[PDB]
Amino acid sequence: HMSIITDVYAREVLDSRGNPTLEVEVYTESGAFGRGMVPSGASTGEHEAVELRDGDKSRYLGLGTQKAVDNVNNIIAEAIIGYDVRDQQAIDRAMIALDGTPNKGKLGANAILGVSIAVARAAADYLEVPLYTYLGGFNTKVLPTPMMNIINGGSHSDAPIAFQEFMIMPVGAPTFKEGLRWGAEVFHALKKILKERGLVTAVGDEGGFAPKFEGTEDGVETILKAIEAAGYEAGENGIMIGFDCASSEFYDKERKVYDYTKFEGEGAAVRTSAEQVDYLEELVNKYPIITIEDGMDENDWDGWKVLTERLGKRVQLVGDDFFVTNTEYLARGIKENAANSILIKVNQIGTLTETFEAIEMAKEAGYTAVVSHRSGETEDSTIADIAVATNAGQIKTGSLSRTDRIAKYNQLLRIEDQLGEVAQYKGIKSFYNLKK
Amino acid sequence: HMSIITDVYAREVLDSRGNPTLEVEVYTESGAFGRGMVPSGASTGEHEAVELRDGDKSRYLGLGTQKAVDNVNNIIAEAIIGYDVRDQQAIDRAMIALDGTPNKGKLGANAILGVSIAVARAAADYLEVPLYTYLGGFNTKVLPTPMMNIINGGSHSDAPIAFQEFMIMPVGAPTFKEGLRWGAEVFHALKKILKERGLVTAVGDEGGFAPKFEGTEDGVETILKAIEAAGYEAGENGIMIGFDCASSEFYDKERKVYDYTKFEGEGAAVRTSAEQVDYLEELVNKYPIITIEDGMDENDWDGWKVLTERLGKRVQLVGDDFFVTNTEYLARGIKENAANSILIKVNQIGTLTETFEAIEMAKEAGYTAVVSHRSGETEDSTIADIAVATNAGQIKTGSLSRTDRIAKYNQLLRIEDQLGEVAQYKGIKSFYNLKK
Repeated sequence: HMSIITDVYAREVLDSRGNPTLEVEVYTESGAFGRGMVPSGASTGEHEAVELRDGDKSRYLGLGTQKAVDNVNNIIAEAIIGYDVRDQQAIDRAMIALDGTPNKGKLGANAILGVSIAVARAAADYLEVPLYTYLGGFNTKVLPTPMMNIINGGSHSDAPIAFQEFMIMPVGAPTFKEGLRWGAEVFHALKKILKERGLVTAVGDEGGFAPKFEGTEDGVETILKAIEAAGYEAGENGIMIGFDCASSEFYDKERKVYDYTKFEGEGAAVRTSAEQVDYLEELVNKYPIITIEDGMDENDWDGWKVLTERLGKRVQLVGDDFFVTNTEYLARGIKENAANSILIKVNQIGTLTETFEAIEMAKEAGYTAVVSHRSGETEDSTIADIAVATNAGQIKTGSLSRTDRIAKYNQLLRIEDQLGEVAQYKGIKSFYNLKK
Repeated sequence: HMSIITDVYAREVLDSRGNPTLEVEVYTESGAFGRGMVPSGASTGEHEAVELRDGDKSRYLGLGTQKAVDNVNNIIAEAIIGYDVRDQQAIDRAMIALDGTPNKGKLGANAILGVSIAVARAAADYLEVPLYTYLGGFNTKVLPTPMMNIINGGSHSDAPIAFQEFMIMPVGAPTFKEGLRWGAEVFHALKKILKERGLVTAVGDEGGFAPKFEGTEDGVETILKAIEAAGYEAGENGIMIGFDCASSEFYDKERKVYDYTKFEGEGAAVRTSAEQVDYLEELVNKYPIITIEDGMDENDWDGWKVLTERLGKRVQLVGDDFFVTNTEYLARGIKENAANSILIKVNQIGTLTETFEAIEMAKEAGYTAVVSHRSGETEDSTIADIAVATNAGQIKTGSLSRTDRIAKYNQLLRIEDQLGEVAQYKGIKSFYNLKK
């Protein structure tokens, strides 16, 4: 019978921005095909995947991938035989299982995830259901409600922007083609203002700017005066704002304190979780905002034991690296009731089956799981299309400018080129943690 | 190359108390063998991984488990297809990373432990050696001492005993072939005095009697006075004393109060993070308490920064359902240093591979790791193979008067009779929390 996956392998090249990669392929006895791959990068001492490089200095600083690929290669294949192409979930599990290290450090979760996404495109020329519809069944009409960081700060930056990011959620628009219009183009009106101001207009690595203001409090006036000048009102009338007032980045572990001299000048504020809270609550009165991301720190679980009676029913607090996507920190998170939202990043979990599992376990409880990026994207769509796999809520898939981001945002309306009138989504009324 | 797990088969079963649980058989090309069945019973509020229950009336009550093996049958086996039977690292991590859910609810923590036990026997049904001597290497030779459920309290009786059990070690016996009996000749001397006083001699689910002792006096004190009358001497030259506490159940969550009235009657008291050890400090000087167990609540963190510094240099603080075995809670209790032994419960940690990793990591943190009972247990010897495998100095093996406890020694003494000479011995010098 022609349904079998017969042979599996991976190859040796560079990712976008040009650092080495670990890249994976799927084929069938029927002749149907798919490549599958990953975002690039991780930390240490925290529950993510493991990044593995044979340190031989002759090429690209010694950051070559060959340790993994010449381990991985014929080690994946000897597990994966006697299966269909629709045997996705058995395949996904079987390669984490084959790695058999608790930290996913023999194959790397980034090789396992490679075959996972590769099988999730390979029945399409055989069943005639794509990707998300293949995974989830017939429900999957729904383009997600989106968000982006066009205004960077934090760990990645030359800017004063001590928030790790200034963000928008273009929620207040009844069709995805009306979130992707009312203020993403307005980044070029910002470019005209930056040129008039005499500032630089080089892009940040998400596709946005790290704009060189005299301080981060001018970007606070910029967006809600730009939308006022666009002829529309800073409420449900178009768009709502997010921040990443980056708790884990301004937190000092030794002093137990959020101190902004991490990013800012000689006079910058020193705040424990209690000064940080007795500051932060006001942002729903001030000039309105709907969201913050990494609202309290990865170590500052006590800061999350502050935040519920204080901000909890006023703002969406996205636990981003506060959870590092992970189902273990999330499963602690909901029992301790730490945050009210989570960011979900595919190599911080390690298979399609684990990514949809985290999103569904969050959806049956009510935690707003935003399926999402890392700064390193690849020549793939699939990190975005997991947002269609259940209709859940919301997505964070990078800035509207980069080719490796357009490889998702093109898909997020090329689906609508086939679906047309069949597409629908939830609006501002998508924050299934808020307005109850 | 007759080396392979060709097929493995979960099978439906009853358990003790007269309900159901899960069992497994590994078959092979060689006709070689590996059954696995599990210890039964679990706890709540603090994490334990899933046991599965159903709406069925046909295979017992609705606590019934035909269910798990009404559907799990075709799942677990294929993740291990074409594998060598040995590699329990790459094979339990494979069945763990076949469930993948954070609470292990797809397969169930009874299922992954069942196939883990099956694969363990099957791995020496290849390696030919006496399997416990695989689990620890050949050097399964540094002999542990018992501690046990000598006097009743908690769930099992009318009796006013808020202590989860009182405890001792036999300490004066120069070799374990006496040292087991020199903790057990005690028990028949006690039982004769129970008949004479008119106390009951029927046994509970925990294999001790259901007596009616009054708090800390005559029930334990008959096992003071015996180690004088029996010709043994008043301490280490003899038997030495200890307590265990139902702390996280008698710790009232509204009053922040230890209140004994759940398990005691009208003689009960009222205490906090403080006054619990303003009481217990006066006691270890008075009864020779070489051990206290589970003394303080899960969330009473100062309760452990009290008991582990207000007394714990004179006492082994065994954490138990403070820890619930879980490696995450154990890592917090290591980092904050909240106990100086851990009671380990096999089904609180989901597989023999994760039981072995938990026990190894526990001695690397310097804790006496103490493997221990649940409430109903099935006649597979493999959790007794964990005794000879571990080479430490202590086990909470259980009272020598019920069939689930007796069944360990049909393995340990028949292993011992194969070797004779191999032992290095402890008795009292049995801790890594004393004589520093």
